Amino acid sequence: AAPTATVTPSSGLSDGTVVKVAGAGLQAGTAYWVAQWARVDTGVWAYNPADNSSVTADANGSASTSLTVRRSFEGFLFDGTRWGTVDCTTAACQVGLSDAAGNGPEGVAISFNHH
Ligand SMILES: C[C@]12CC[C@H]3[C@@H](CCC4=CC(=O)CC[C@@]43C)[C@@H]1CC[C@@H]2OC(=O)CCC(=O)O
Ligand SMILES: C[C@]12CC[C@H]3[C@@H](CCC4=CC(=O)CC[C@@]43C)[C@@H]1CC[C@@H]2OC(=O)CCC(=O)O
Repeated sequence: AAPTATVTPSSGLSDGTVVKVAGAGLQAGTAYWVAQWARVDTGVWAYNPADNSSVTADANGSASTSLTVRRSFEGFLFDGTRWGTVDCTTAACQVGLSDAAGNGPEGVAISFNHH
């Protein structure tokens, strides 16, 4: 089972929508942070610590939890440095699982309601 992550719903989201985040093929017994990310610049991503969460992969490398997404949020860099406001209406945002060393499967892109 290859490392993968699934997020649903992933489209038609609103600020406050709760999504299901699931991971498979992960490190058995490893704790994974669940967070919303955004590419704030080429090769630069910021996340939303204000609504982050954590989940530990089971003996089978599977995990699943919930996450509240935000249309816009105060983004922080990987090292905790404050970046600034991020608007997922335009910015490319995703939800991802990452362990303490920054490893984990590819994040899943998300989009918000346009109405
Ligand atoms: C940034 C990091 C991976 C992403 C982590 C971060 C700790 C805090 C954190 C909380 C979240 O909600 C998402 C993941 C994340 C933002 C980790 C601390 C070290 C780890 O990265 C590395 O081990 C390698 C660092 C590097 O390559 O310089
Ligand atoms: C931010 C990050 C690189 C970009 C990652 C992010 C985890 C979530 C994520 C999922 C993707 O599929 C796209 C990249 C990305 C958004 C990582 C968590 C730690 C890692 O970073 C660093 O270790 C050092 C900074 C860097 O690599 O530029």
